[PDB]
Formats: sequence, structure tokens, C-alpha cells
Amino acid sequence: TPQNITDLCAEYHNTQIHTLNDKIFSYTESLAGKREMAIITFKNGATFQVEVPGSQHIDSQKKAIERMKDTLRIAYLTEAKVEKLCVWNNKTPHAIAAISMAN
Amino acid sequence: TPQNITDLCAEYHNTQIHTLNDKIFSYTESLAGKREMAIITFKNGATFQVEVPGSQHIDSQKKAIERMKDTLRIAYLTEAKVEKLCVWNNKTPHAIAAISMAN
Amino acid sequence: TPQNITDLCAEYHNTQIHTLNDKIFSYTESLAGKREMAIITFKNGATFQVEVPGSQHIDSQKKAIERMKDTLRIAYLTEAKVEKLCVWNNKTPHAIAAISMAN
Amino acid sequence: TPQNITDLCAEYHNTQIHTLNDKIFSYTESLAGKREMAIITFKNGATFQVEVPGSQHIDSQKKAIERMKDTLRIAYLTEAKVEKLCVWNNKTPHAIAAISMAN
Amino acid sequence: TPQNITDLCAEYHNTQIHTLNDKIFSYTESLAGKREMAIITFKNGATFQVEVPGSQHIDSQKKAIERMKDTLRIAYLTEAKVEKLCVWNNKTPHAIAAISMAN
Repeated sequence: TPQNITDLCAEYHNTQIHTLNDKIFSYTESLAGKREMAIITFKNGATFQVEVPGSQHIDSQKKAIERMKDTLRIAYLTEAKVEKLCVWNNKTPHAIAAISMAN
Repeated sequence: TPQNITDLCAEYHNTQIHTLNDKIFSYTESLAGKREMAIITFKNGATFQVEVPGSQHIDSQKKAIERMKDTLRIAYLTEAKVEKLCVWNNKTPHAIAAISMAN
Repeated sequence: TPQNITDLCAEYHNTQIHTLNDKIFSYTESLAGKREMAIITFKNGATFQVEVPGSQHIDSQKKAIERMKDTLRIAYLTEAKVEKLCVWNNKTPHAIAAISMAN
Repeated sequence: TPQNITDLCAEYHNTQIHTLNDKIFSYTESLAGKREMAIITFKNGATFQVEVPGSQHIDSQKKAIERMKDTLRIAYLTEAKVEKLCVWNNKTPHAIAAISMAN
Repeated sequence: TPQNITDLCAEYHNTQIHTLNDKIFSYTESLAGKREMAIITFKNGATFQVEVPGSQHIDSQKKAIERMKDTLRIAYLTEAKVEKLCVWNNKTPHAIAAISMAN
């Protein structure tokens, strides 16, 4: 299995790593129908989503989507430094696949 | 694919953005039958609810309603500044659709 | 749809409001069979339960009972001031229907 | 319903109260098959488990077992003083039935 | 019924204890399909995973896998010292079976 986010990210089509090394600037979440999602930004303007669960996701990803939103909310509230995001870049905002936190 | 809470809010009828830029002043939650809900207020007095789940909600919203109550509680306890709420204004208190937090 | 805990409480028979304006003094929780419940006290001696889920409860209250126990535990651990409790007074200890927190 | 952990404990055979009045010294948890359990210790060496869910438990206890592990983890991390444990002392280590926390 | 992580770990084949006595240096989590996993590292370079749930896991392990990822995230965020990990050594990175925290 991959040993880090960069190696994990490389296993997928249409992805890239963004290196932030910064805390989350804003956290947004929605319960509106068909927009049950989270959006984060950083002070540099970079904006990312956790996608609404859909047909593009296999069953095993559903629990992981819910965990990711949990992770982003607590990272935001604790001012935890986000190291990198692995994202899909065929979505706008880019869609989070993985997160690493360090320092 | 909203970039932010304002754009997301604008996808729905009967909504508006409240800009608070302040911590939650009070947090109330109920397990009473047919009133399984949360209510928050801000220091100015403004009051908002997370609605009881009902027939106006699609299935995918159910998990998101539970998440929103989780978010409001932890935001309250951590004194996190709420930037904006997207709310449905055809309810009283106005009903929360989305929240943004920023320092 | 109520603006506050006092108005919510008044919608039900066998209820009353306790105004505590104090942090929780003790938090007790049990996983023993037929006593899967929480009990809290305040410095003044006042004691309250979250009831064991039972046939008096409608399905929609089940998730809310679990949320209330979550709320009491974190309120206790963070020393959050409890403003009011709405309780059913036909049980001993009085059974929590709703909580409000404000400083 | 019982008003406190001592009275609750007394409703069950093969139990006792341990009065600790101390924070948890160590927290251990396992996902290994048939040992999906938690173990805590105190500085005096006293050791307790949350048992693996089994046939001795009724269905209503399953959620409560999961909650208890949640409570012990956060008690451990916040250095919350444990007042008492109600345990079954027909198991080694003694098996937790209930916990009380008071400052 | 084990009283500590070392004895628990020894009940299984293909396991070993790693003694860290250090906080987690990095926390990584992925929602990408077939890589719904967590990875942690320590400042000594040591890397561990929580495996993707799979055929090797019995049903009772599923909830425990989810709990372990919750535990690692909060341990990371609170800078809690990890004492030991029990891991399976027939995976790369080694796969977490149990964790102990002390001091």
C-alpha cells in the first residue's frame, strides 16, 4: 500500500497534489438538497470541495466522504496545518481525494 | 459546484444570506417528540433553527442535518466565529441550509 | 416552531423548566442492560437523566437521545454553562427533553 | 431510575464500585478479530476493560458499549478525573458497566 | 483476556510491537476508491496504516477499524504520546491492530 499521500495520489487519473502547509482559512458545509457538501479555502484563495456523494463513488467511499468532512471541520477548528491535498482536477472546485497534516 | 456559501445559497428559492461574523451566543437542542431540533442565537438576538427532519427533505439531506447539528454544537463550544448562514426564510426561526466559518 | 427552550417545553404535558446557569458537576453513563442511560448532577444537588430508549419514544427521538448524551458528555468535559433544562417531571430523576447553553 | 452510579451498580449481580478519583493513566484499543476491546489503567495499577461485544450482551447494550469506548478515549485525552467505575468483577480485568466523572 | 497491548498482540500470528513513546508526526487520510485508509508517521520515519476494510476482516472488526481512524486523528491533533502499536508485519506499511497511549 502507499506510504504517503503523493504515492497514493499518483495511483489515480486526473489528480494532482497541492502543497498548502497552512491552516484552513474558511470551512463551509451545506445540508441543502443535492448540495450536501463541504468547501474549504486557504488564505491564498485556493478552494476545494468534498463532493456530494454520487454515482462516481463506490460504496466503500461513502463512509470515507463522511469521515473527510469530519476531518476538515476539526482541522479547521483546531487550526491544524494542512500539508498536502490530493485532489481530482476534473472538477471545479478541485475535489479532495486525500489530506495530509503535519507540523 | 459552488465556490462559496453565497453561490450555493443562490441555487435555492426562499433563501438569504445572513452575515454574522460572530460566535454563537446560545445553543439549544431538543429530543422531544416532533421537535427533534436545534436552535441557535447570536448576541444581537437573531435566532435560527436546524429543522426537524420531515417530508420536505430528501433522503440525502438526513445525514447532512445530523452533521449540521454536530457542527453547531462544536462551533458553540469552541467559540468559533460564524461568518455567514444561508437560511430558508419561509420558516420561523429561519432554517439553516448552510454555514461558513472564517476567523 | 418555538424560538426557545421555554416555548418548546410548554408544548408538552408533564414538563418544567429548571434554570441552572451552571456547569455540570458530575456526568455518569452506563452500558448495563436496561440501564443504558446517562445521569448528570449540578452542585446544588439537582439530578437529571437521559432515559433509556423505550416504547414511550417515537422513532425520530432515538437519534436525538444519542445526540443528547453526546452533548452532556462534551458539555461536562468543557465546563460549559448550562442555562436551562426542559424536563419531564413524571420520572425520577427528571428526564431531559431539551437543553440550552449560554454564557 | 437510579440517581447515581452506586445505586445503579447495586441493581446488578457480580458487580462492585471502584473509587478512583484519578485520571486515566493509559488507554489501549484494539481492532484485532475477537479482541475488539478497550483497556484502561490507573497509576495504582488497576486495570479495566470494555468487553468485546458478545452473547452476554443484549442488543440495547451494543450502542452503549461503543459510547463507553468513546467516553474513555476522550476522558483519557482531556485528563478528566474518573470518580467511580461500576464493574462486573466476575471477569479479568474487571469489566466496565458504568463510569462517573466529577471534578 | 489481555491486560495490556503486548499480551493482546502475542495472541496473533504475523504481529509485532513497535514502541514509539512519541506523538504522531503526520496524519494522512484518503477517500479514494480502494484506498479508503489512514497512514501515520512518526518523526523517526516509521510509517503505519489502518488497512482498507476487506475480506481479511470479520464483521466485528469493521466498527473497530472506523474507531481506530477516529483515535489516530484525535491523537494526532492533541499531540498525544503513543506508547506502543501492535501491527501486522505481513503488510507494507505495517498494519495497525492495536494502540496504547500513556504519558
